Amino acid sequence: PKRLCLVCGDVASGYHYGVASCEACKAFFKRTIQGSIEYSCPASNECEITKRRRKACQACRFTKCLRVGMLKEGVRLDRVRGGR
Amino acid sequence: LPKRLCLVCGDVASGYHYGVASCEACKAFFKRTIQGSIEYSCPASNECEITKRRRKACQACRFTKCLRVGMLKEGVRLDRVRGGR
Amino acid sequence: PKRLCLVCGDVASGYHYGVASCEACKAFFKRTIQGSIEYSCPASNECEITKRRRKACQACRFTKCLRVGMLKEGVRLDRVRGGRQKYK
DNA sequence: ATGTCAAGGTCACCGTGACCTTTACG
DNA sequence: TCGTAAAGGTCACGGTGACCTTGACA
Ligand SMILES: [Zn+2]
Ligand SMILES: [Zn+2]
Ligand SMILES: [Zn+2]
Ligand SMILES: [Zn+2]
Ligand SMILES: [Zn+2]
Ligand SMILES: [Zn+2]
Repeated sequence: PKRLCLVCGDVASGYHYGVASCEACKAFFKRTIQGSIEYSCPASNECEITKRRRKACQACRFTKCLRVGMLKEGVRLDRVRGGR
Repeated sequence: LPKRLCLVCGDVASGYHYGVASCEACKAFFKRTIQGSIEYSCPASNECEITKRRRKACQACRFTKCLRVGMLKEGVRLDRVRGGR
Repeated sequence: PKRLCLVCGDVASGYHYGVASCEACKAFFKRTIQGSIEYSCPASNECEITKRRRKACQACRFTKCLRVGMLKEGVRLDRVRGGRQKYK
């Protein structure tokens, strides 16, 4: 039974920032935390976040990232790659 | 004294594009959509706020608001001819 | 010596659709393939395509795109965003 | 000539996401 | 040493919107 991304249901590439995540959501989470980006939902904060959509609601995708367990502490301030 | 506003997002309208008081941003979005027969889907309940800030957020609701407000798909030329009118 | 666009000679922004291309030619190629746009040359199919004249002849600019090596397979029909595309 | 208007085209800029690079660790 | 997981980085795709070109008309 293969591991799926807890954020968009796409095939997870590993355990990024604490959760079973895919490359797309991993990069989205990294970009948001790195740039302290703030998003706003145009609807009622419950948009469907799935890989079937070419584009997702950024606000709901980032909120789903936190809801599913992605830790902002996993995104490095010192921009260093590799290591645990 | 106030400027005419875009019926789709409330940005300052640049003229009457495809039948309605529209801005350059919505005019191009409508043109691109019709020209490319682009199909969008709403992640929420088809009632996203389409403002100058939020217009990029939901393409499906923005295109539906275009049609709701009166933009005519017949205004997007199939022969792609500039000028005239 | 920054890389030049093989289509108009403007400063290339990267490798768009296989060739060292600028943003202007990348968008022109994308628009054309996406819409299956067919152009006609008003002069004699040999207009000079440069940074200052690229907008003059669409027919010659598109033909130069193909001549220099731009791949129509690089333009996504499904309009999927980002990532890396496959070629053959 | 020049101004208006509204059509299509152009292109600088930016987010994205597959894949690439770099690690520490077992 | 070596395979592997997981951090950040790369960069070429697509979408957007300000502004440009055009052509009828006054
Ligand atoms: Zn995902
Ligand atoms: Zn949302
Ligand atoms: Zn608008
Ligand atoms: Zn919507
Ligand atoms: Zn060019
Ligand atoms: Zn020509």
